[PDB]
Amino acid sequence: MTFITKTPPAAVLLKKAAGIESGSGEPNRNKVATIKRDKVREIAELKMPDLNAASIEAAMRMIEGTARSMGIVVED
Repeated sequence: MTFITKTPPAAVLLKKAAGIESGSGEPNRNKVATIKRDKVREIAELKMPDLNAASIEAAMRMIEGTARSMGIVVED
């Protein structure tokens, strides 16, 4: 289906928003990669038709469980 269909994982694109692309190793203190909700969901919208979800409730869902099991949070 064109040059796509193999969309990436929401753990590599979501963390992108916040800015945790493996900087190098600076776990000083605090800083838990916070991803606003108006942004995390936005990404789920771009892959909405690539995740096979019927609506955001189905997409943003994988973005909350996928953007949390890694350590990132979400500000509703």
